[PDB]
Amino acid sequence: SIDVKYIGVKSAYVSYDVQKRTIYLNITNTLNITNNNYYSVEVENITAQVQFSKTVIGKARLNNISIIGPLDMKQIDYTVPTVIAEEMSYMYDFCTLISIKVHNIVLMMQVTVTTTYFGHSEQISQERYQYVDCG
Amino acid sequence: SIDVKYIGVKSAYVSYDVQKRTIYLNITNTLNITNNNYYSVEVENITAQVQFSKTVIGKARLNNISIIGPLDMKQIDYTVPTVIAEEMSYMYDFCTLISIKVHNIVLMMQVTVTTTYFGHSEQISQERYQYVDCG
Amino acid sequence: SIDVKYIGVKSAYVSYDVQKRTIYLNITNTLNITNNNYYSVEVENITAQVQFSKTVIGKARLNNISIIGPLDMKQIDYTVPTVIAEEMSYMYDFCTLISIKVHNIVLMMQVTVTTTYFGHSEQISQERYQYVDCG
Repeated sequence: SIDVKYIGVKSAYVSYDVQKRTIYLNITNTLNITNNNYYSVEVENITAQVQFSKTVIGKARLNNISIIGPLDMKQIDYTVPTVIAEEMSYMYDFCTLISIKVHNIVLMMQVTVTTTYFGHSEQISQERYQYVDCG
Repeated sequence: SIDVKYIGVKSAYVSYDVQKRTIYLNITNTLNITNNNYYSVEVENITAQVQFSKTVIGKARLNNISIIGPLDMKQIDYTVPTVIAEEMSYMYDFCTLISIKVHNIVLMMQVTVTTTYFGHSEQISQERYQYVDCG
Repeated sequence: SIDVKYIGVKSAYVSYDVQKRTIYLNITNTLNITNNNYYSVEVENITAQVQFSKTVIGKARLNNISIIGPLDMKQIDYTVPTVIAEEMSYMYDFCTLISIKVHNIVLMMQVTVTTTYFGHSEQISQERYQYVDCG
């Protein structure tokens, strides 16, 4: 990939920015830019390409065959009991969180039992992330 | 891919931004841009391509075959009981969350038992994320 | 892909923005742009392409064959009982949330048992996300 950028606040090619309570006077700004970009990217020039798959079963005997793909989840248990018991008392809860299997971004590509692949595959993530903020 | 950007506030090619309580006076700004972009991208030039799949079964005997694709989820349990008991008492709850299997983004591509693929595949996420804010 | 941007507040090619309580006086701004973009993108030049799939079954004997595609979910259980008991007491709940299996964006593409694919596939997500905000 090319030119993948995370900029936290400000982006410019050229900047003349003036901020706070400043005096900016008699300034002469002159700019002459030549900025040309040429991209020949992810380009393919092929005579022949073959993705051949063949399965042959002769006079064979097959019994109890199990093929299982990735991410198989079996008998998973989450037990998260919350119990509050109070008498003659005071409870103050602020920003209290119980979080079970919380997901932000899930990117899945080519998750398979069998795969034949030719070419390009790409995953990009750019993120500003805050889970909890309080005061 | 090309030119994939996260910018937190401000984006320019040229910027002259004048912000707060400033004096900006007698300024001469002159600008002369040539900025040309040329893209030959994700381009393909091919004489032949073949995606061939063949299954032959002859005088075979087949019993108890299971083929199971990815992300099989079986007999999963979430148990999250919440109990409050009070007498002569005070509860103050502010911003209290119970969160089970919460998703933001799920992107799934070519999730299969079998795949034959030629060419380009792409996933992009760009994000400002905040789960909790309180005050 | 090309030029995929997330900008938090403002985007411009050339910007002369003046913000707050500022004096901007006698300013001379001159601009001369040439900015041409040329795109040859996802272009294909092919003489022959073949997607062949063949299944041949002769005098075979087949019994108990199961093919199961991805994301199979079986006997999943969610138990989230909430119980509040109060006498001579006070409950103040503000911004209290119980969230089970909540989804924002779910994108699924080419999710199948078997697939033969030629070309381009793409998923893009751009987002400002707040789950909870309160005060």
